[PDB]
Amino acid sequence: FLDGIDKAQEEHEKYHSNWRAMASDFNLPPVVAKEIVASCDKCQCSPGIWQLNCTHLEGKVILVAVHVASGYIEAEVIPAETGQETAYFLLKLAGRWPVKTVHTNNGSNFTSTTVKAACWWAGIKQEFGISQGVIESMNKELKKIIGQVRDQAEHLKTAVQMAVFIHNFKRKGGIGGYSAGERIVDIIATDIQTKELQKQITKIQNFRVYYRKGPAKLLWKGEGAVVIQDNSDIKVVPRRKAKII
Amino acid sequence: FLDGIDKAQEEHEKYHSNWRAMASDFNLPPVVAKEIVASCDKCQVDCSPGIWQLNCTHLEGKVILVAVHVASGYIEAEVIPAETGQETAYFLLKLAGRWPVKTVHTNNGSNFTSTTVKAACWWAGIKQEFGIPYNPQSQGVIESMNKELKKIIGQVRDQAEHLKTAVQMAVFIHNFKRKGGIGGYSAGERIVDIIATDIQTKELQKQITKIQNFRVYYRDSRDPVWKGPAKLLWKGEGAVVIQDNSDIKVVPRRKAKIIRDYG
Amino acid sequence: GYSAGERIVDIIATDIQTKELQKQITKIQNFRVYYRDSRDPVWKGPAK
Amino acid sequence: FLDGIDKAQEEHEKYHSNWRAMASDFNLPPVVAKEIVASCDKC
Ligand SMILES: [Zn+2]
Ligand SMILES: [Zn+2]
Ligand SMILES: [Zn+2]
Repeated sequence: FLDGIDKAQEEHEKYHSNWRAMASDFNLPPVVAKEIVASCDKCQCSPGIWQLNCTHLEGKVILVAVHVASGYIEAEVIPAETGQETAYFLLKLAGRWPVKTVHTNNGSNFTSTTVKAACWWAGIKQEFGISQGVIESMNKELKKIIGQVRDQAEHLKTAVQMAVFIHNFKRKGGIGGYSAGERIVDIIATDIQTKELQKQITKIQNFRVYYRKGPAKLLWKGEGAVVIQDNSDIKVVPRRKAKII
Repeated sequence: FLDGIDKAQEEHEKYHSNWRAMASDFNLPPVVAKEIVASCDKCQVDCSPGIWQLNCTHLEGKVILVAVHVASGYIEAEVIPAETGQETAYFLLKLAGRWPVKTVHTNNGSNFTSTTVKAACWWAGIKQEFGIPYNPQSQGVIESMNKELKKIIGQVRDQAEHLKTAVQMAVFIHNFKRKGGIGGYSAGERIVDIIATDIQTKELQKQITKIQNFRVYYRDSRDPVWKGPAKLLWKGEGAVVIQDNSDIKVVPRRKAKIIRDYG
Repeated sequence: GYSAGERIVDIIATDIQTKELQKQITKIQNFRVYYRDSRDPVWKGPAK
Repeated sequence: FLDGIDKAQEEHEKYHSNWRAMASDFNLPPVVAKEIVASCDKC
């Protein structure tokens, strides 16, 4: 609130962020943020799962990719529709982010020789046929922000880049008021720490538990419950009828 | 046998190691190791790893401070020029910096009860136990290590030009190449294995608390909406075991999101 | 080592079992199914 | 046995003696004689 109204206005005239965005960033009550938004005449699964699609806008083809788990967005306008640039974009996004599976349709560009070669070289699994509602909602939201910033757009590429920047950073999302970048950072960090701790155990803790059958390995004992894994199957049993050795 | 005899006799005239070490390291028959040992004219308790014993001896007119690990027999000896509590505190802080010791056994010597020793043990949080040790086994190990170090120092004094160098060579040969009478392994290997296998409960408890601190959002097979912040128990390749209001649930990895809500 | 009666009764029992198996077959009529080969991303069909 | 392995090797490279002979004439244990015989590409 310490001179925060002026900077909130100067950033709303810059990016036109959502009310919650400048409410949380500059520490202002939601009422004044909503008033600032209204005063503007232009305003009123798994980490490796990524979805790529093609869209058409004013005689321009745009390849747009989106992380399903965190909602992060990337886009690039391809001048001449060919599979080689699709493969280039795929390898660039692989070099910028770890992707293990891509969901696309049976399009020629998505199944092109260059794209298939690049995805097989990078070891990325392919799945054809597609969730879609979230992709469409993100697409129309990015169209809305593109229309918002088109007044200052000298060229299409700069406008698309600025729209991506304001979507990923200059707008807070849903649960917890976290943007797409914050969500993807959180999920990646949690996955890394959980896998590290999982690799820490089974090097120290190794116990054999008999229930009712076989020499199952102990997984979690407590709260009057024993969860174990055996033959690639996880079973949960009460504390009774279970001996830990 | 692939020219191992020459390198073995070189490292035996330089080290005078045990024949088991020669057999294991250089892949030679035990007869060769035994004859190499014979050719040299100079040669013929499971507890908490926080227990160490410190002692002082007068050898060749000089004062030697030796610290020994009870659980493995690892030794560390230094030559102190002038007997003062400051140097004893120096050795204590050195061994505290290099090892996570928690209990020291010493006698009632003047330098053992120095103010510097008390300050160091209070600052490092190391328990102090003066008087006669309660375990005769530790005293026997002390005597065996003392006689062995005296023998090896007498053997190696000709090579070195100073007493400190001879002591360091003796501790080096004892710790790394010498094999103990139980298991036939080096003292350094034993102590490092004990240290590695000792730090398990603290890491287990901290990992359990951390994994319980996580938050999980999951959906059922036929439920399109996400559930609340279920506590996390265990993560797998394709299944995750979680708690949700004293209920244990196994969820496929496809329908599970793992997050740490910082806010 | 069994006479004509055993042969004919076994044949009729086998015929009854095959009739039951064919009834199990007729439990499935159209049941269109799609399949994939060697974990390929492409879905193949139609199949009967 | 004192450096007799080299003498056994340099005699076996020329005559290719049996393990018993090379053990007897140079005071070698039977295991060393057997491994020397085995190491020869002709025997
Ligand atoms: Zn606005
Ligand atoms: Zn020796
Ligand atoms: Zn030969």
